[PDB]
Amino acid sequence: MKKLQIAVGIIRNENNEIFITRRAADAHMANKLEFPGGKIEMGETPEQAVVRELQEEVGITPQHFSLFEKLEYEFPDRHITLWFWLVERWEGEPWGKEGQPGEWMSLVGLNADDFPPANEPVIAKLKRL
Ligand SMILES: Nc1nc2c([nH]c(=O)n2[C@H]2C[C@H](O)[C@@H](COP(=O)(O)OP(=O)(O)OP(=O)(O)O)O2)c(=O)[nH]1
Ligand SMILES: OC[C@H]1O[C@@](CO)(O[C@H]2O[C@H](CO)[C@@H](O)[C@H](O)[C@H]2O)[C@@H](O)[C@@H]1O
Ligand SMILES: [Mn+2]
Ligand SMILES: [Mn+2]
Ligand SMILES: [Mn+2]
Repeated sequence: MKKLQIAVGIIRNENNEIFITRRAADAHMANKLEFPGGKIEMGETPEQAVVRELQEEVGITPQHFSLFEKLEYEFPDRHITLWFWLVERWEGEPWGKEGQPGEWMSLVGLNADDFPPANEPVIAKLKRL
């Protein structure tokens, strides 16, 4: 099956809220809440991918970020490796730059059922910060 490397950014403000977008109805993991991110392209690193993806999707440049979690998940029709970067400093103000819904969500109120199942251990670990 398809095998993908995905870089996503956990965008956390000083009020313990995370900037979360909602995936399109015709996408893989349609209508799910998500950390902004996307496919790591040939010739770019995981760190470069999370910067580019957040610039494209929500209009911020992450800086001084860290790898929060790396995990693999087997979906029904594809295998993905997810790189979860914790982003606590950035240039810009995140918004729905690609026309997608985005909003700040309290960390304590996140419901892992709203996200792709691959995010389950990450959402749990975030709540223990
Ligand atoms: N962006 C994102 N994707 C996730 C998360 N959890 C998770 O399992 N995924 C999966 C869903 C997709 O199968 C894949 C993400 O790919 P994507 O749809 O963001 O790819 P992309 O932005 O590069 O796509 P495109 O705009 O180039 O069309 O990883 C998450 O928190 N954020
Ligand atoms: O890989 C993340 C990890 O590396 C450190 C340095 O030890 O940060 C470096 O890499 C980050 C991601 O590219 C950069 O944002 C950062 O500026 C750079 O120092 C750690 O801070 C981080 O845990
Ligand atoms: Mn994208
Ligand atoms: Mn992409
Ligand atoms: Mn994406």
